[PDB]
Amino acid sequence: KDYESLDYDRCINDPYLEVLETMDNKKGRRYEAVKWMVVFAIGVCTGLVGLFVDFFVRLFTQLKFGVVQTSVEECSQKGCLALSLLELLGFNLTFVFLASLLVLIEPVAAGSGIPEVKCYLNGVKVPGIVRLRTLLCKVLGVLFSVAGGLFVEKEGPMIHSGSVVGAGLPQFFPYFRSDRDKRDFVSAGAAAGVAAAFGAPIGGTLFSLEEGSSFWNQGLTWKVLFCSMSATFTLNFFRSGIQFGSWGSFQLPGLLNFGEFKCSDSDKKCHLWTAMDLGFFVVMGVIGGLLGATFNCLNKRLAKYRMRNVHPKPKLVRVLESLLVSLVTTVVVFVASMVLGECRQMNSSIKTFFCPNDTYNDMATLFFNPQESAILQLFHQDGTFSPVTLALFFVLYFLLACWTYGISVPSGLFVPSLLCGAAFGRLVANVLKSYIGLGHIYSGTFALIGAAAFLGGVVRMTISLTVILIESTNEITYGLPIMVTLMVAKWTGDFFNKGIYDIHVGLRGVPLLEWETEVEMDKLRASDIMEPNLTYVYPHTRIQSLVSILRTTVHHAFPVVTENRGNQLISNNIKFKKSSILTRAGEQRKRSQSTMEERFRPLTFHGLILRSQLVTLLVRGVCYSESQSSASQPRLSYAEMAEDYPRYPDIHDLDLTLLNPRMIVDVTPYMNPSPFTVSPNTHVSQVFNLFRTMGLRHLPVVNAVGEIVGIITRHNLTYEFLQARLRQHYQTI
Amino acid sequence: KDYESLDYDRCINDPYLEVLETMDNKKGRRYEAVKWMVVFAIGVCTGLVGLFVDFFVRLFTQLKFGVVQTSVEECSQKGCLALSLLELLGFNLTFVFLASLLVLIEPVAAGSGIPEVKCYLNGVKVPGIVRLRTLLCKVLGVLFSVAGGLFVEKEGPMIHSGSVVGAGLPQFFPYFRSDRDKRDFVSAGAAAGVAAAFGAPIGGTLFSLEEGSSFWNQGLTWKVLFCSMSATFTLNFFRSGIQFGSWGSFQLPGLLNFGEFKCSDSDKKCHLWTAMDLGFFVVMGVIGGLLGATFNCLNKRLAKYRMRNVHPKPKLVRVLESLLVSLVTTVVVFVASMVLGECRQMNSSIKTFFCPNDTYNDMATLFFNPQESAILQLFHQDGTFSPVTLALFFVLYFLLACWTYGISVPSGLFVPSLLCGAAFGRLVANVLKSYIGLGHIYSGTFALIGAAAFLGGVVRMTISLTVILIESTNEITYGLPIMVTLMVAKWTGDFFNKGIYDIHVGLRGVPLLEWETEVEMDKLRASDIMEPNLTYVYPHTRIQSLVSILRTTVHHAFPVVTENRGNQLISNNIKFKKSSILTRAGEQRKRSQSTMEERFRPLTFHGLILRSQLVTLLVRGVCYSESQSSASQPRLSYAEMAEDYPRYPDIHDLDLTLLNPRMIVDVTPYMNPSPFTVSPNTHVSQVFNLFRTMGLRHLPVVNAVGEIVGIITRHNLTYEFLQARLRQHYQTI
Ligand SMILES: Nc1ncnc2c1ncn2[C@@H]1O[C@H](COP(=O)(O)OP(=O)(O)OP(=O)(O)O)[C@@H](O)[C@H]1O
Ligand SMILES: Nc1ncnc2c1ncn2[C@@H]1O[C@H](COP(=O)(O)OP(=O)(O)OP(=O)(O)O)[C@@H](O)[C@H]1O
Ligand SMILES: [Cl-]
Ligand SMILES: [Cl-]
Ligand SMILES: [Cl-]
Ligand SMILES: [Cl-]
Ligand SMILES: [Mg+2]
Ligand SMILES: [Mg+2]
Repeated sequence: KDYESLDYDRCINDPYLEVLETMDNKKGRRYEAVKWMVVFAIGVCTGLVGLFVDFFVRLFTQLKFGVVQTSVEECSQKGCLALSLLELLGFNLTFVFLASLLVLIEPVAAGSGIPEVKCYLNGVKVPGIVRLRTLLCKVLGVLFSVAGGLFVEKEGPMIHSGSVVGAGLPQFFPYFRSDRDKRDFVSAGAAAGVAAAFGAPIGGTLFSLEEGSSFWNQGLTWKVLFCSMSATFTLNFFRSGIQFGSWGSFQLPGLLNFGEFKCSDSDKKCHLWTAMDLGFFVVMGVIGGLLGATFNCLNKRLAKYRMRNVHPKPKLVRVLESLLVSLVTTVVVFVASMVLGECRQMNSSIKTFFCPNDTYNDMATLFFNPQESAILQLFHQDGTFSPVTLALFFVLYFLLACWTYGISVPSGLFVPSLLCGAAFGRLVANVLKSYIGLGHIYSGTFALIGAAAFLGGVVRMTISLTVILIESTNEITYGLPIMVTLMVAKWTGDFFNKGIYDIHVGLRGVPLLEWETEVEMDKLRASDIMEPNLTYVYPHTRIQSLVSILRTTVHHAFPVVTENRGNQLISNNIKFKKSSILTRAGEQRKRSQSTMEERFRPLTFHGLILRSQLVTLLVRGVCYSESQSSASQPRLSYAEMAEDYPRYPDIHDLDLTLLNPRMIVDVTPYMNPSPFTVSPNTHVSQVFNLFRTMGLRHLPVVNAVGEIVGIITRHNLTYEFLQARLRQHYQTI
Repeated sequence: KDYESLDYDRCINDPYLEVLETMDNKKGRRYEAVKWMVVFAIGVCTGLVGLFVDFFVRLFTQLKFGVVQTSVEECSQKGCLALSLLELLGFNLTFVFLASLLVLIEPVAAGSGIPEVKCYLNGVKVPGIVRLRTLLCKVLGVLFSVAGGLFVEKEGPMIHSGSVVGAGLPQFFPYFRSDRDKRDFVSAGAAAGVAAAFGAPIGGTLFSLEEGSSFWNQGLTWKVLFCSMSATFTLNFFRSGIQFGSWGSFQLPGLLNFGEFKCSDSDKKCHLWTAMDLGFFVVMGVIGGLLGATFNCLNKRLAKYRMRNVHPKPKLVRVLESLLVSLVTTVVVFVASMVLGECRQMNSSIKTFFCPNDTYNDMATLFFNPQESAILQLFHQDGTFSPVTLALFFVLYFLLACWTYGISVPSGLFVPSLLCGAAFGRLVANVLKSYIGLGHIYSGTFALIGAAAFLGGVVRMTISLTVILIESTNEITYGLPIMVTLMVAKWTGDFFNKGIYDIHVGLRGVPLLEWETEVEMDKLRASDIMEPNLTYVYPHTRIQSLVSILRTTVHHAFPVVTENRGNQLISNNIKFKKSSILTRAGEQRKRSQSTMEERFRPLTFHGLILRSQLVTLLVRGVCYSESQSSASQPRLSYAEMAEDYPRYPDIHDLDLTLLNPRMIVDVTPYMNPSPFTVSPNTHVSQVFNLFRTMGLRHLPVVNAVGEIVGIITRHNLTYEFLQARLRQHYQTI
């Protein structure tokens, strides 16, 4: 596949300089105030999207579980026990069918949105991730998927749903059109989505700080923190005013909350955790890492099977697959609820199914409750679940969650991984207490650590995940046990495979820049990875050359260079080359006054010109005849160049009949005169640091005599390319 | 004053390349494991330093208040009430005298350490901030200053005390000698100090992320977070095992904890805060900003008075000043305790002085308790303090804290600013309740917001302060009220002046690089700020030229250049210039094979050589005679060059008699061949961004023909220089 990076790096040219001269400090303050308003609006809209999802998910789940429960009672008294299953199947197969049609409409909405937000914040531009139809096909697709009982989550796709809003809202005010601002706003939207999904605004801010790992922008972080705070306190304001009666109160954080981690007042010896518990937490982490590695291995194999045996099929398939998994999931839940469910002697939350009077089914209250409610029941209830029920539930949920992720419907992954771990932690707590007396500590701490050591095993996130979990638990004393079970569960799994998001990004072939380069690649140099063969643009070039290079080549940036070694064209190029060069003595006096040889030729580097800018110049009548001076020019302003920003014209789309060939066009005023440059002797570590942190695109390599010697893009710094070049370097020596 | 920046930027030269070739992946993993161990040790040692301070501060305070309290009782029954004052004066004047002698020993330990940590993390190297004697003169100076009742704090100097440990411990293992690692370790130590002082490891991590605003280091942040977690959970483990009996439990976080913010179970209408409270919080923020601005104005005037009327005096003064302020702040406390104190009918915390039976003195229990205890009493305890007592206490504490900061003793500023705000918040809560009924909300929320809106007024920190306060309160629902009163209390104060740390850094004249440049300076270019006159080093230069440039000039880096336009020296320079250049066709074929004018001259840029490297080469016999080939050379290895890292020899210290002049020395193998470079057309925004984030030093400016036209350092990007050059630019046009 072919992917195109973002134009994050600022291009300062003559129209931008005119706008700069016009602007003053008061206009800057007004623009910054408008930016604050837009950030607040993005946060509020993400909170509202989360509210819309949450309200209707439960409005449908309650209806579906209130139509079957009476059917369960009557068909159980009659002994038929078949009408309820049929009604549940009808509900699930209708909801999943509606959720899969909405993904046939927009295929990018499939799965968790996080793999497509790790890429946009990296600057890769997955072709359809920030348009409104994707938001409609994901928000409406989730509430028909999780309401159909597919063992999926809602807080996963919330990051993508917030990212879409952050991309859309700032665009209406031409000052917000550039990608330099769009990437900042999508980072703010992702932070807001994380905050609204987990109730951890600091966690969302740190999630946005990496995955977009650029220079520390103090002021952008202070805005993406306010966006997350506004997102998590707008969802809270409405969700604590609809469920309860009090409106002004803020009684419950975002969609996934853990609860209150306090021990009973009766036991003074009881503590949340003690120094002895840390040894148990280290083993829980290394077991969770192995379980997450098994999960990732199985899901990677399943995805490899699907990408070759299901995707290359008519659109009728990828709907039958989702219906099949929904039918299997419903039948397994219902059968494991009537049978293998332990009726225990005894609330609105608790569910009584297939059990006698004054008795409840632990498996039924596990499965028929919403996943967020089941997490609370596994955190803060003791003695409700027997160890056999917990083991069977863990096995079934683990297998079905592994088999479900990858199908067309907009699935999530945080909750189904945060809920198997809760079962594992509760099970190990139950077996520990019976085996040897450990009643001096809270029992829900083991469930929390089991959930954390499974998230760390599956998604393998750090910093962001640690802060998200700590802020979700609302207990700072869990700072150390969580972190030391997130850095072990990762270190255990890294031996086997990468995180699931990395797995599902690598299957598509998306070119990503890793967190940092290795030392062996630091042994490599910039000359080895660069591209010597160049497609260049002369200043004062002709229209024929421009259309030829635009049609022939797919590159999006061309260096503007002059030969180091038509008559009007040559004269203008020589004049520009002479005028541009600024000698040291000239600067001091200004201050005081106050074949293959032909193909590869010495070319003095002058700037970079984008394909978009060249096409914009071609569409307009920006050209001067050789007879007249180069001073004559339509001289497009900055607004005129930015009018057509979101979608630029394709060169094949232009008629090209009106354009007179052999007419000179001046690209000097519109090029980027001084982009970042690296010497051929710079090592790959410095090049990678510049490319990643500056967010730049098309880094040129220029030698010590000012001659451009190569070009470098994202495809040159990708991991497999560096591995191949390092292997070739070892082979040469 | 003259300050020298850090050598943060990596220098990759031939000895480094040899070490790189020797090293493999297993050695890299072992080195990373050792780095993890060193980070853990830094965290543990910072926690132990905090424990040492905390234990002895209370051990001295309890003795000092147990010697007077009895004496107060008997001298009050007799009516003398004079012996207790003499005992208190003796204790205070002895402790302050001992605290001021330890600062006469090490003058840098004076005041809060934060202004000296904002500079080192900026890369300015205040001359004595990371040596062991400073740690001894600050840790031991604090426990004799706060124990003497000077209205100072302990949590301020803890950041500097952790920074010193982080600077000292990694140096014993030559791999940790470079400043590239020292700055990382001092950032980790500062994060650990913040965590141990406030119990907010995430707050310390974010405090270290800025003030060192560089490229996003994923892996370094994950280490400075673990360092802070280890620091705050080692202090906790000992402080909850010494005060209590249980050792394994973690019952109390670092030195300054707020408590538990829960409302009484009796009132259901009661909440921590509600939506209508936000209007009151906004006004509390704008009042706290004005109070902080008044504090800053008064303290700046006092400091400007002291720096010209007290500092240029014999060392006998600056001790009499501290004794005078201690004598005043003892008499004021004692008099405001017997008089102006309301004896109210009624615990170990509560303090009774100058009151009849079954009564307590509210002012006396405010003053005679430790500041951390007074904060708790002002937060979670209602009805104890009358509004008159609170107003008088706020006025007295505000004035004496403003007058105390700046004297020689190691004062702090967080607690004395976090404690006036608590009094203001409690006062406004008491006034509001009597004025109109607002019993539907918690009363300690107003105290918390008043403290936050005074910290925001005084120190004017963001992001870091917000997270520190949120994690200290142990309540995530306080995220929004706190943030919206830190962004207002700052926005109100910015109209008047800057924070205490900015003021007290600017008074010394330390060159700092701001968070970002303004748009008006973005109008400016790199040619305007650069330095055209250059002191350069030829490759294969003679000893005489090197000693001349080293003695004549104070610059610490010299460009290695060759003239663009002895016979052996000229021949070697020409050969090097010819061999170094790599043309584009050469790269392709290698892949396929597999007066004023004399002073300012065209010079092709080849690299940068540090003064330290030149002095190291001069000290050894690194030189070859013109008769013999340049290939002959002692060829110092990496370890030999790094043997003398912390303190480099001064050129005047060398005898220079042994060194034979007119012997050629080749500096090519040891220079930095490919540093970061900027074109003269680059604007000041990009130049500042590169300089600040890459942490680099001596950025060279090279034109389009490879000729170096200028040099840029920290002094060129400082705010005053940019303002002057922008004013000149406006004058020219
Ligand atoms: N103007 C250019 N002239 C020659 N080679 C180029 C040019 N631009 C990029 N390359 C090289 O071509 C290869 C990939 O080119 P590609 O068509 O993917 O670039 P692009 O579409 O402009 O970039 P991106 O995918 O990052 O948006 C890389 O090796 C890159 O260094
Ligand atoms: N090698 C050099 N040749 C000429 N000018 C220089 C050189 N190095 C620095 N300068 C300029 O001299 C001025 C200040 O020089 P200074 O003596 O403070 O530098 P330094 O001590 O090497 O740097 P630093 O203070 O950042 O450690 C600045 O304008 C800077 O651009
Ligand atoms: Cl989720
Ligand atoms: Cl997910
Ligand atoms: Cl402090
Ligand atoms: Cl301080
Ligand atoms: Mg492309
Ligand atoms: Mg200097």
